[PDB]
Amino acid sequence: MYIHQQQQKNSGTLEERVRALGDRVDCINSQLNRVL
Amino acid sequence: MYIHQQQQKNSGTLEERVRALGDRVDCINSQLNRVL
Repeated sequence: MYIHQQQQKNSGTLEERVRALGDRVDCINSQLNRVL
Repeated sequence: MYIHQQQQKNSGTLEERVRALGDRVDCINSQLNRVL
């Protein structure tokens, strides 16, 4: 439970949120290239 | 009015803006999967 809470704190940090955000928009760009 | 201003300050924080941003791009990915 402590390891899981630290992982939720690290994934809840702002830099990791922006990095996962960038991964999400890379997935959006990849799927839009698959549509195109 | 003080509760509303504190809610606008919390929603105006940078971490909550990035979290709502990630929710917006999750909605974009969901609607693009609905198009696909």
